[PDB]
Amino acid sequence: MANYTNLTQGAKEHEEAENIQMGTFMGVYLPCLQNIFGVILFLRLTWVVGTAGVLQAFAIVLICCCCTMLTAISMSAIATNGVVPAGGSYFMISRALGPEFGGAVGLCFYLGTTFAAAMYILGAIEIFLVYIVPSAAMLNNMRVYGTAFLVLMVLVVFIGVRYVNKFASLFLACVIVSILAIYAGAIKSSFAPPHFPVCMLGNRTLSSRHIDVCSKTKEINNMTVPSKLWGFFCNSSQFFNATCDEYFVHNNVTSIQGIPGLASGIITENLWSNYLPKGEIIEKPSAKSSDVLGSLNHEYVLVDITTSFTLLVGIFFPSVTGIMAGSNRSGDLKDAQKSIPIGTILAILTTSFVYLSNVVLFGACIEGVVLRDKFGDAVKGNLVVGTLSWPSPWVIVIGSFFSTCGAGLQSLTGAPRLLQAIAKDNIIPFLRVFGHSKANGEPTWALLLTAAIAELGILIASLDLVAPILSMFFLMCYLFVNLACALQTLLRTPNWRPRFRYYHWALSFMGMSICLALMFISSWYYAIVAMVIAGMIYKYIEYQGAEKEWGDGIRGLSLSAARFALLRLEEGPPHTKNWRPQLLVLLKLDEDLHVKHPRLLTFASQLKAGKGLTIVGSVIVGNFLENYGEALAAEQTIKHLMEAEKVKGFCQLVVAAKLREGISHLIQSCGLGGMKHNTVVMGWPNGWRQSEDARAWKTFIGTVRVTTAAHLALLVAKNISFFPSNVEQFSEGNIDVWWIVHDGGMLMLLPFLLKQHKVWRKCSIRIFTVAMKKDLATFLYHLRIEAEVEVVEMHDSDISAYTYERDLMMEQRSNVRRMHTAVKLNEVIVNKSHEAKLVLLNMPGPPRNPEGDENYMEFLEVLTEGLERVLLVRGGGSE
Amino acid sequence: MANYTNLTQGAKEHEEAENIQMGTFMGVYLPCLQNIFGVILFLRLTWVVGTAGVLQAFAIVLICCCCTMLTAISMSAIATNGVVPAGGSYFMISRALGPEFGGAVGLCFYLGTTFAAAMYILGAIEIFLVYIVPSAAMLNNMRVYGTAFLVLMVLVVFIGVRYVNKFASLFLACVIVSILAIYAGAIKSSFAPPHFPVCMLGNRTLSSRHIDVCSKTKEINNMTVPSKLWGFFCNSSQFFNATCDEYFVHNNVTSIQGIPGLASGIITENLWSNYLPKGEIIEKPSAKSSDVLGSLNHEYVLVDITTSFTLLVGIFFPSVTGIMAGSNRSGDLKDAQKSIPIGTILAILTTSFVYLSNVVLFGACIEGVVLRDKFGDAVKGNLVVGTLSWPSPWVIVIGSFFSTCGAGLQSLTGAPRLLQAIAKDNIIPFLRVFGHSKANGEPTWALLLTAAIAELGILIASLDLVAPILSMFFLMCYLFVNLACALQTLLRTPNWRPRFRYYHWALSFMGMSICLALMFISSWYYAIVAMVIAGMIYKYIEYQGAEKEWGDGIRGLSLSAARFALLRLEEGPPHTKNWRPQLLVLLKLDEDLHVKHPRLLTFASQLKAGKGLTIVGSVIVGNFLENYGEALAAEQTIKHLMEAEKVKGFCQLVVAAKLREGISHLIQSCGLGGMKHNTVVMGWPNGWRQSEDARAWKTFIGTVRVTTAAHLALLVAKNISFFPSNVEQFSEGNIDVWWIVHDGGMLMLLPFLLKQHKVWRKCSIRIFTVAMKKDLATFLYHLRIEAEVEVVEMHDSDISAYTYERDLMMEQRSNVRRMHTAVKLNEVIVNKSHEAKLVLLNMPGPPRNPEGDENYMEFLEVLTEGLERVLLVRGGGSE
Ligand SMILES: *[C@@H]1O[C@H](CO)[C@@H](O[C@@H]2O[C@H](CO)[C@@H](O[C@@H]3O[C@H](CO)[C@@H](O)[C@H](O)[C@@H]3O)[C@H](O)[C@H]2NC(C)=O)[C@H](O)[C@H]1NC(C)=O
Ligand SMILES: *[C@@H]1O[C@H](CO)[C@@H](O[C@@H]2O[C@H](CO)[C@@H](O[C@@H]3O[C@H](CO)[C@@H](O)[C@H](O)[C@@H]3O)[C@H](O)[C@H]2NC(C)=O)[C@H](O)[C@H]1NC(C)=O
Ligand SMILES: *[C@@H]1O[C@H](CO)[C@@H](O)[C@H](O)[C@H]1NC(C)=O
Ligand SMILES: *[C@@H]1O[C@H](CO)[C@@H](O)[C@H](O)[C@H]1NC(C)=O
Repeated sequence: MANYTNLTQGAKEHEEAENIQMGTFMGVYLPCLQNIFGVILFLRLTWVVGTAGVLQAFAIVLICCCCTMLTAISMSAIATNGVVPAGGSYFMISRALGPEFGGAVGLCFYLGTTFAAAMYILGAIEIFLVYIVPSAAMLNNMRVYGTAFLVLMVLVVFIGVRYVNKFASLFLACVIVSILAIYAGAIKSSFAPPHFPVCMLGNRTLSSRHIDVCSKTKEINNMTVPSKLWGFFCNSSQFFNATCDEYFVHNNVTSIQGIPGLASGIITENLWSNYLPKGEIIEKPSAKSSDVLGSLNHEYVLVDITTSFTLLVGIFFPSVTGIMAGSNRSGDLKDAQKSIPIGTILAILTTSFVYLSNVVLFGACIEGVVLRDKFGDAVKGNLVVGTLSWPSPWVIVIGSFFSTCGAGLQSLTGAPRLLQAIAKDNIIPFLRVFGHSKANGEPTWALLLTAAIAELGILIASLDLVAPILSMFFLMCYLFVNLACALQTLLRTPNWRPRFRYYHWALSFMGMSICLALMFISSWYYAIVAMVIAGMIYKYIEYQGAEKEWGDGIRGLSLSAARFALLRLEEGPPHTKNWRPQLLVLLKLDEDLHVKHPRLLTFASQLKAGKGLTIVGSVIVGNFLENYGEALAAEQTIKHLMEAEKVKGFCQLVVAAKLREGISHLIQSCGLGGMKHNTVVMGWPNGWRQSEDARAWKTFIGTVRVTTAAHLALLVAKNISFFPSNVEQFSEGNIDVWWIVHDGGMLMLLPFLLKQHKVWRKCSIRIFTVAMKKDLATFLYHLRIEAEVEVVEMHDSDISAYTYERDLMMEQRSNVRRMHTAVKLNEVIVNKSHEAKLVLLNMPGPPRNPEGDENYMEFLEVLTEGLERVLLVRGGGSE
Repeated sequence: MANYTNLTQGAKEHEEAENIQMGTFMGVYLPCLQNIFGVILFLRLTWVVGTAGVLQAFAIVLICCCCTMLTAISMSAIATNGVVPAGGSYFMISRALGPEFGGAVGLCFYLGTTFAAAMYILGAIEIFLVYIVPSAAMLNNMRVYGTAFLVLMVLVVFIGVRYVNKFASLFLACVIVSILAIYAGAIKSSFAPPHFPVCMLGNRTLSSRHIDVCSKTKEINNMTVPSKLWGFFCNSSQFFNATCDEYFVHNNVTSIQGIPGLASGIITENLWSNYLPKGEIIEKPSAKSSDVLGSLNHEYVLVDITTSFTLLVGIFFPSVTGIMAGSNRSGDLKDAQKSIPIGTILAILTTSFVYLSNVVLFGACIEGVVLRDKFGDAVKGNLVVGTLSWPSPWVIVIGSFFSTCGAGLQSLTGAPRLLQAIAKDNIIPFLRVFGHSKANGEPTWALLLTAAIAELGILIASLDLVAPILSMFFLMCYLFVNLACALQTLLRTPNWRPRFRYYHWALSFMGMSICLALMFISSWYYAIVAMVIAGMIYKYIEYQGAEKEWGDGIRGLSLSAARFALLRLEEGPPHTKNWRPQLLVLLKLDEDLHVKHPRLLTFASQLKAGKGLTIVGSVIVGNFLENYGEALAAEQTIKHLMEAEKVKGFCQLVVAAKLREGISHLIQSCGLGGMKHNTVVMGWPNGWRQSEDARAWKTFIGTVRVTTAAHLALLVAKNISFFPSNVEQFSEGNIDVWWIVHDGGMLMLLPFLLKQHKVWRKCSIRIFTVAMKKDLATFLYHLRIEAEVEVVEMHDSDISAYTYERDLMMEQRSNVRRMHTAVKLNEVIVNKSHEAKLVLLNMPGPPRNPEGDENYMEFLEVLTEGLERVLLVRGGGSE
């Protein structure tokens, strides 16, 4: 009907989509099903079940499948987010997680896939040599034939990948036919089990490669000649004065049915772990037994490796890997974000069900002794899982070989394409050599490097030792795929819109934890090494991207960190639950281009206590075309002054023609979007009456109006020459805060920040509210600093200039009276707080008409007449 | 002569210095020495030597001393940088590494100190019970006696810490007297070793708590009666047909000298590991032996714990811990930055030399069987190391007890002070409860919590099991102390001036790696838990600091990240090794407040390709007091447009009185210090001749002058309405870069940034140099980008207006002819490149006199007459 492929899509298809079909079943389901079902299912699942007991084997398969299922959910969350690139899964992961995580996952998954092509070559060799056509001799035969087979497969992939594309379907056919034959044998074996017997001497297990009859004697022509096994246990071979060993004269050889019915119920026997160390004779705890020992013969089938749980999880994990292959055909899809998630999750559920079913079936169908036989012995040298099959074990012996060769081809085509895809992205420099492609878009040097690493793997010619390394690399890939999603969801990374029905970051975090535990339990030895390798590749990719875009290595790294923080800061709720003053100190520069008020900087330092944001801005009057040198010089001056007063922050000079216009630009333009200020700190215009130009107060009131309009808070410090330095202290004093009807946020917050500095540490706080005891106490209760309160009420007209404003606020959603009431306020404040070290004091808004600006300044001067040090405060905003 | 103490200085002594003597020996040396010499030296060092073999014991002691020495170097680097606060080591660590690392190290060191108070109480109890005043019965005796002793010590430190301060000198005296007695015994054991014999049955060692003579029969009144050991190996006790077991009738009991001479040469025997598992009889591979077996008796000295290498390193590590106690008496110092590093490093060298010498002395003076005896058995119940002393083992057994109870007092004074110091800092909120102090400043709740944790430790009543947890916590403390230093030195963290003669960041990195390996080798399953607890405390402290200073949790967290990156960015070389265009796109806003040139944003996105910094700036002509609504509206519009054109960056609007002045402020004030732009991208003023207002081109040339004076690059795009979009592409085309005489760097770097985008991907590049050939080829080969070259030389007059300015540059570091030559340049440029897709072109500077601005604009206009899409480029800077 239709011809399809299971391979990956490298740069060949991505460059095609960059220059400018199949559904869910044939597109993202069958490739994943063909790539999860590996050699393990046929060569090591039985041994794992036997060695672990059905309970712990079920636990193993469940833990592995849960790691891989949470990784599938994270990978589907990656697939749905944004447009899915036409390339393989690597391109999806890159465009979804940034080039850093993309390169880390790419290299770890690549080493995984290479060592998988090695494991599959070892498995095909083991099947060909042990079962198809018959210690260290076996290992060296495997080394030699595996190297020959790898050279052949490398040539196959290099010359004729089109034929791999054509016969991927035949490979999947073989896989599914083998699995269905396993199930048909398992079901048939219930009523009619096959006649595969096993010789067993007492409770010690015998081999069957050389023995023919499970009897201590055979009778040819009614002659009690002793069986061949007598020769394999007694150095007499004739029974004539047979000097037989200890355990042989006592016990009984029995031909136990090796495949009992699924209804026979052997599961009660093998429901428990064995974990016997290396070289122990395999015992069935059912048959009779003597107690003498010693006769360690050559025919006793032995445990071939010191097995443990932590070892079994590693040996079995490479049978569930392959879910990144689910999306290796993502370019040829109709609805990517719909086909990929459902396809991957359904394929993983299918394979998990197949494994969890075969575990229990093997528990109930194969004898508890033939399971622990890791090389298909004791059954006349037949595949143990093969004994469960309807036609013959040869269908499995052939299907497994063809499937393992097909998976080797798939992973020897998927590894170099992935490596050249990582190379052409210029993510990592040194891999550029591997970008070299063939004419039709096929890798040349990547294939050679893949072959070299696969050979390095094959040098360890044992599946039982190649599986842990493969599992560790794939576990690192899955751990990063889960962690990147969890991180980008928590921190609210920009362009992280996971349009998935079931993805929650708790799933990805639980997956990261599960698979990290798997890594470390399997082998912390390899786990630390893999984590460090992946971390180094990650940091190196980040450094290279920095040096590529910003131009410097470490400079650009910090630059990128700052840019990313500010960007993340933009796509958020611009309001904050608490109000904190981020100061903009408007320093006044004299004609000497020297700060006319260092006390402004000292007080800003005292207010922020060296933490937070402090932008010190200043305007130089003149033309920028002919002042840039003076601008840089004054900037160095202000930076030295800031560093001298321990102010941590930045400086900005604007050369403008009009000081008023310069300030009106500074107030509204300082800071990058997100890092805006919300308070403007000014110095009082001393000697405003003594200036015949009157431009002092005009500029001051213009700045006040601009700050009020911009909705920023305002702190005008008056008599700033008396504000203390850093080195001196106050022995004792009182900050008297006069919190009028309005702006309780600032008037209550500032003295708390100020008393928190060492200079103002030894002073007390006195709130002389003029605008109730419990409500004010709550704020003090939260600030956790005792602050004596007191109320001094006066007439409304006395507070007219305030309450008028209040009315204007309410509706929003005479001069002689204002002056003589400012003098009444003066009388109270001076009589109560003359000796205060710092008097905070609320401000009225400037008049709506610009004519009363002189009157406004006279009002302020009166309101502050006689006080040693005043901090005029105005809220202005929301808070 | 003088009285001192070795305890810590908490917040009580720091608030004194905030409100407002000893040298090196008595100030930093003796406290560190008295705190490193713990109980291990006396109770488990001999056992470790025995069960490890002198070689591996030396390796273990060397690794521990190596980690502690590298951590001492990092801590000295912390101590020298800046002023040393008057508080304990915690205040130094905090002020040097920030509150996050300060709190993490504080809590890890505090858990360390609590479990150290527990280990020292267990050790004092073990010495009292086993050696001074005599399986699970012993464990329960230790539990109950340790709980009683802990409640006593807690009461002592709560009531009467002054007497502990007084007797710290007596405790140190005890330590030194004990160590000198050990050395004097080792020396006297050269000629005349002591008479401590051990009964040994062949090569199997016997106990001696109940035996009297190491003979099978003693003779009272000429009667060869059987010895008591007969009563312990033979259930006859009469010799009248005695039925003795297997091993006893064959072998011989011998009185082997237990302490041979130092020159005896027994070291050759115990120079190898034993690592025997649990319950194994201790075997001396020197004496004769039969081969019979079976006699498992009660008098065989048995290995009391399953020793291993990874267990031994953990059991021994808590004898090198305590280096932070060196600077726990820093407030009472004369020259802190000189006294702390020298004192700490000399103390660690002294203790390391003592340990490395005692390892070899124990190897070569004590029989290889008495060393592996972990409870001083087989020597009539005396301390193993005690047997090596000049007067008697009693001096050592009393000195060790007094030293260990003194160190218990020390750690129950040092742990709660450190906890109240971490509480009063309000670094971690929930610990605020423990901030309460006594009248004289002594912790009350902190002492109770320390008592609770120490009791939890004591409930595991075994030094051998408490030591790994203690060692893991101190290892985590040292790991953070080495990693924060490595990071702050590499990343150029502000205020990180390590004024030390020998501190190089490679040392701290090596220490970090060393004792990361130590953690994991000791117990990876404990170590991951410790790392995760420390990481959670670290991130929670960072979050609380963000919420405190900025006002919000996650928003403020990204804010802190951005501010810290910018600060770190300031104190660096302001130049960059590479130049990369960081664009300021100047969008001109029409009277309708709509973006007059979206193609500006499109081309900016194509130039930066979604990465880098793009500040889109625009000026709104008008008065700010009555326009802020329009400002927010236009800002939202420009932000939506930036998102529409795939531009990632920030938007700044300035409401200015004069458009020219607004742009002159924007060009010099955009961006925070460090994140400054370097290029200004402008749109050409189309229809300047048809708009009879002379201010259009005036404003344009003013912006050009401002850019040139600011030393920023300039990119004027002309005919921008026909520039492409993001969706469309080019089939085939040539980006022709016409590098006129100067400013080649940008003119060549731009077309590669352009062609690296999907739009311009399918175009070619042509460098039409006018004013060698191989010089370009080498630059392009270094950049790994190839293009097509062509050279078109012309007459000098034609480029006169250029060359003039070039000469004015070389000297630094008419108009009608200019127009007739711009027309000649036009001839050639069109004849070669008329049908190009994008013609880059260098620019001449604006005239010096602002009168010829009409002439300059006519020059430009004719130079670009007839070209489809021109990108005028001007260097301006260094590059
Ligand atoms: C296969 O047969 C051998 C030999 O009969 C079994 O070894 C023996 O197993 C029995 C288990 O009942 C052991 O008995 C136990 O002995 C210990 C020590 O004496 C005693 O404390 C227990 O209460 C129990 O009686 C016996 O020692 C052991 N023989 C040895 C170790 O030499 C073997 O267990 C059989 N395999 C299976 C799977 O049952
Ligand atoms: C302390 O004395 C006991 C009692 O003899 C020693 O145990 C025995 O040590 C001999 C050492 O030669 C062991 O012989 C060995 O047998 C193995 C197995 O055939 C062989 O491969 C070796 O070459 C060697 O001949 C013997 O098995 C062992 N008997 C036991 C353990 O029951 C013990 O070794 C002595 N300890 C030391 C430290 O010397
Ligand atoms: C072996 O078989 C014989 C006869 O079938 C039986 O008497 C004997 O008990 C068996 N041996 C054991 C150990 O059960
Ligand atoms: C025990 O000592 C006697 C005499 O001293 C000697 O004959 C005998 O061989 C010794 N036994 C062993 C096992 O060496």
